[PDB]
Amino acid sequence: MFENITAAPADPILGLADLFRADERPGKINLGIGVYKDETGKTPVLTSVKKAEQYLLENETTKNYLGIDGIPEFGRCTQELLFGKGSALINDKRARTAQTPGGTGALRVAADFLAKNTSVKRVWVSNPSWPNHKSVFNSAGLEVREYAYYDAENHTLDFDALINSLNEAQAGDVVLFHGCCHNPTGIDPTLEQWQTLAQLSVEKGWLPLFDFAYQGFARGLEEDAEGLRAFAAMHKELIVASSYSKNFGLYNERVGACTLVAADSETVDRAFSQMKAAIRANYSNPPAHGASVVATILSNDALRAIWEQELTDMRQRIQRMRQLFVNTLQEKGANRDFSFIIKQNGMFSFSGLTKEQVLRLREEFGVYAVASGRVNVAGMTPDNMAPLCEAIVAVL
Amino acid sequence: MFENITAAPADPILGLADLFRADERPGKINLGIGVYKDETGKTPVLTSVKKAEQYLLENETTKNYLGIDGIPEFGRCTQELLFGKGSALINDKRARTAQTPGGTGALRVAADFLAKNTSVKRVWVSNPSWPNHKSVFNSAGLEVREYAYYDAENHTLDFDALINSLNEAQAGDVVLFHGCCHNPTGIDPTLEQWQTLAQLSVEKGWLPLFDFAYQGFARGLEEDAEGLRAFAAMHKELIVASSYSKNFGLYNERVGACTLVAADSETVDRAFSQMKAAIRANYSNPPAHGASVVATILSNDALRAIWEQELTDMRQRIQRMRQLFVNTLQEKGANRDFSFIIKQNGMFSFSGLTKEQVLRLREEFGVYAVASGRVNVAGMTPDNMAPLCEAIVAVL
Ligand SMILES: Cc1ncc(COP(=O)(O)O)c(CN[C@H](CCC(=O)O)C(=O)O)c1O
Ligand SMILES: Cc1ncc(COP(=O)(O)O)c(CN[C@H](CCC(=O)O)C(=O)O)c1O
Repeated sequence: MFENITAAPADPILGLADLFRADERPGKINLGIGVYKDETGKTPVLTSVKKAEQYLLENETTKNYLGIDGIPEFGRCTQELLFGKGSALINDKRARTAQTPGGTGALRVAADFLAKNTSVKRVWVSNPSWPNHKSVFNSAGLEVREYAYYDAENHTLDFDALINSLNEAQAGDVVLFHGCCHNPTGIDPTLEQWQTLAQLSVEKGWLPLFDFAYQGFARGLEEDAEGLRAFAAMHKELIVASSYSKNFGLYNERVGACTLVAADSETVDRAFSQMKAAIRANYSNPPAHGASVVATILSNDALRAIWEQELTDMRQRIQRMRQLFVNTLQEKGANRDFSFIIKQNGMFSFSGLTKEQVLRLREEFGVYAVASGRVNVAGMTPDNMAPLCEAIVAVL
Repeated sequence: MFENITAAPADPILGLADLFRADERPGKINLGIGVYKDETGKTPVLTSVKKAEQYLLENETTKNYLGIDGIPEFGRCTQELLFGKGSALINDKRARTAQTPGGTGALRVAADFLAKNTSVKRVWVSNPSWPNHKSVFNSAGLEVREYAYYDAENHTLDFDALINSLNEAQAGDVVLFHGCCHNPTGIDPTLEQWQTLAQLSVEKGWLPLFDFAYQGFARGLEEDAEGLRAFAAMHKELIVASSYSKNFGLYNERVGACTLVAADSETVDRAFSQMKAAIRANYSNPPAHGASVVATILSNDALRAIWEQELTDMRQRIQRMRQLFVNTLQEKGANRDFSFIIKQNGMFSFSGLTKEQVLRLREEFGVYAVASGRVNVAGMTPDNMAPLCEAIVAVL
């Protein structure tokens, strides 16, 4: 039976880590997967996290199953982070949050939930976008359409093309938005643009689905949440899939949340029971460790102050690297203007390189980037910056 | 869009956990969820586990993404436990193992893998079986069919009704088998019977899918895999979904594995690539903590030895309770013979109690059991034995 199975190609992002760990030429540089690295080129576990893990080691007395929707405090803390402490959505209890296995896990339960319990037939995702978005929704039988987003000429948001592109998005259709730090462009809407979209969304009757994987990597925790909060203030229903993989450096512990919002408590509770059913038929209940760490940190003011500082330091080093990247490109002889990089938010930067050039950097200079030209700025250091820029320049 | 979603019914097993936690009675007894309890009625963290966690805390340097199929050593360690160190399967590199979030997650990926890449349309599950089996398969789009298995009149396995039932299973169909400690009956086939079903399996042309969540709870690690091993020696292809929730007391860390077996190394690798695709579109990659604990214990002879001792102690305590349960029932004046209970394997026991009786135990006596009459013997202790048996006799 397994003979008739056709091999699947490598993941355009995770496949990368395999090739990288394979070639043996010295000096190779990895700018693929979206993981943070400090100035030494390592992805350390945060201090606040190590602290929380010791607390857990000392006070944990059982690994007994969590409820299908996870740790109660985890759910509460994520809603405050998303909508704000005094938020009306919370006070009126219009939101229920399920702890999931990473941001990916949250998108999948949201997809299963929609496919099996609603009349949703189509999901609109930005072009370009995180590659796995289409795979997740397709796995639930949902048709995925794309809408315009990036102005490849001006290196800005093509807002007119975006609006025009979504003209055919029907009422009942789901529209996917990146909370902040758009992957892979690094270009997010302004608050005014978010407000325009929120209004457009209600009038057309779209079901907004927010992918929030980098809260705090643009400007700050609250600031990065402005777009989402502009929608939540005007929408009856909406879904937000968030991830703690990045802002807590907990990649492999798989910590995420799928937050469901309905018109009133009675409706959200009813629909949430169906979401739990979807979870039960998938992985049953969520892994405790990562989520426990997070709930511990967000609940203790001492740890919370620590973590916030560590997050601030990560954001800052990334921005510092962005300026260093542009300066060194010039220094090494690039005639093309890369100033636009300084305007992009988050870990990534859409370089502009072509699939041909990205392939040259890899096989010829041992520099790894994703085939779409996306390069991970969080992976650049004062030590590989020069070799890196010299490679890019040689391929331009 | 969420206005007309009908509420879902509570899970027949996880739902009870909520009712129990809420129950105000101070004398309430929990025999519902399949969770182990020690002599004091607690679900402790194994000492082997606690030590492994201590190591991880002081030696883990990064939380970097853990590869789609998880920790390599983990995969290798689960293959030896399932097939034996010097297995031809392992030597001929015919097996590929993916670390998954629990046994349930392993079952879901297998289902997604089959529905998306093969011609498989129906899965055969024993009647009775774990209630969530049907839910996992229906969710992936597969239809679920039941085969006879239990002789309620003799509290024994109906080998003739079983084989007479699977006659309707066409070629290309999947048949679900419980490695050992069948849930909820506790009655497993003898090696002889395993030999038969195996040969019958290859002949009728079925794809065997084993659910292995209790390895070590029937007789021992090696002994409980006999049935599986008999199948592996004859089949070209097979799927095994295992769990470490129970034998490592790591329920909430979600530690399981999905193992694919094919005719040769070329075929399995090609097939495994699609399984990784199914995983990538579900939760992307597995949670490291739980899996890391198992890997470090199974890899360290000293820890390994401690763990096996603890597992032996859990198994024997359950057997002791099994015997005590039957002796106490008579002592309390049971109007029947529960001698068959001594012949059951694992954590459970199919009491024979009716749904009405089970409801009565909960409401009037605060004793919680599954509505199917399944009782968790591992949840019984020298302290709650008397109150418990008095409750059952009162409903008899
Ligand atoms: C927009 C976006 N959504 C969801 C996720 C999923 O997060 P989690 O790992 O919690 O499930 C990522 C991770 N960004 C990827 C990391 C590697 C990958 O999974 O491809 C990246 O853009 O490199 C992401 O950028
Ligand atoms: C046959 C069987 N398969 C799969 C599982 C899944 O285990 P994991 O938690 O690794 O995904 C269990 C757990 N036995 C259940 C535990 C509670 C539940 O999930 O219903 C039980 O029968 O009580 C099981 O008995």
